[PDB]
Formats: sequence, C-alpha cells, structure tokens
Amino acid sequence: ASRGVNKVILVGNLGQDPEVRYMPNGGAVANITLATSESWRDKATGEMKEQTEWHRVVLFGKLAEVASEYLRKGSQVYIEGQLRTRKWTDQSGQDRYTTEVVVNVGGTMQML
Amino acid sequence: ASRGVNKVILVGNLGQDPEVRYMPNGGAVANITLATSESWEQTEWHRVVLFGKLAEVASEYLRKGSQVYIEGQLRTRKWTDQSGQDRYTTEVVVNVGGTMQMLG
DNA sequence: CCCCCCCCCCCCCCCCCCCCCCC
Repeated sequence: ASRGVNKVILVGNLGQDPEVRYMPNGGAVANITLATSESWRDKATGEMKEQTEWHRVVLFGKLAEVASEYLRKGSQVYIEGQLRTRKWTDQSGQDRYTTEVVVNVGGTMQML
Repeated sequence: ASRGVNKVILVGNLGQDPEVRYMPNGGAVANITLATSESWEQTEWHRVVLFGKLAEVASEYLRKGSQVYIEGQLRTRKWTDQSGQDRYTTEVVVNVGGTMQMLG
C-alpha cells in the first residue's frame, strides 16, 4: 500500500440528511454529500464571488452508523479519506464513472 | 473559502507525459494523470490540472514515470456530451494555496 | 512503476450550488 499517497481532508456541512443503506452481507454504508465554499472577487468588486463545491463522502461500518445516529442535514464534520473513482453501467447500458471520498482504513470522520 | 476545507494531497507517479495546453487569454493549463496504489495491489488514477507557472514547469520538467507531490482542491465540473447526456468530472486542481513539487 | 479515471479551481483578514449508486 505504499507507492504514493491518496489523501483528502474535508471540513464542511451536509446538504441533506445521511442516506444510509445496506450493502449485501451486513449493510452499514452511509452516503453523505458535503459542501465547502470558497470566495474571491477577480473582475471588479462583484460584491461577491462565492462558489460552493459538493463532495460525495462514503462511510462504512462503525462510522456509517455513527453518522446515521448523530449526523443530520446541517452537521459540520471533519473528514479524512481517500479518493476512489468507480465505474458502473447505467440503464441504457452506457459506462459511467463516479468519484468519491471514501472513508476507509486510515480514514476518519468527526462532528464539529 | 467560507465553509470548510477542501484539500487533497497526492504523491504518485505520472502515467503519461504532461498534456500541456494554452487556454484562451493566458495559455497555461497542464493536465496530468497520477497513479497511487496500495498492497495488502489496487491502484487509483487521478486527474490533476496545473495552471500558470506550475503548468509550465510540469510541461518543462515532468515526464511519464515522474513522481510528484501535489496539494490541491477537489472540483467536479459538469458538461453535456455529444449525445445530450450530462456528464460530471472531478479532478484535483492546483490553484490558490496549492502546490506541485518534483520528488527525488 | 503505471496499466488510466475521469474533459477540464477559482479559500482563509474579521447559506445553501446540489448531480453523485451498493469500500
């Protein structure tokens, strides 16, 4: 598991309540989507120049349930995970790719 | 950056020479594809886009199997393809408080 | 080490974009 580092650290708020589901053979998989905003004002004072980014975080086991029990819409949380892009096929049988921050082995989540 | 933190840190090797391009006013956009793997060997590919100065250096000194350290943000952009189907794509972008660095 | 995954950021002086499958 050497050959480099895959690390993403996030601090942000949930868009909606955690969407927990069960994976085959003992579920415990919680999908949360969080926002991080950023600001600036490049071409002349625009009184604002916000820009929200949405991240798709996925927790497993213990943490999946913790989020399930204590994370609600607004919760602010700290996340440390790895990026993983998964390929899946859609209705029309076309190839799709989804990138996520999965909180696994050396991961971690924590309410703020 | 009101609201939280959005940051990704990668250390891996380019799977292919830097594909450098020059967008409109201000040509400087390099795209690289970084590989990071793990034994226990499952690898993951990353799309990192460098801009400006970082862009030129990537073009200048980075080559295929090169190992780099990257500090950036996570961005996912949507674009409809020649089919009328909405697509999304997330990449690590090295902008503001980000950095790139040649290792070894 | 890269075999490729993916079209492709716009902070931090002093909301919530929402589009997103099931490691």
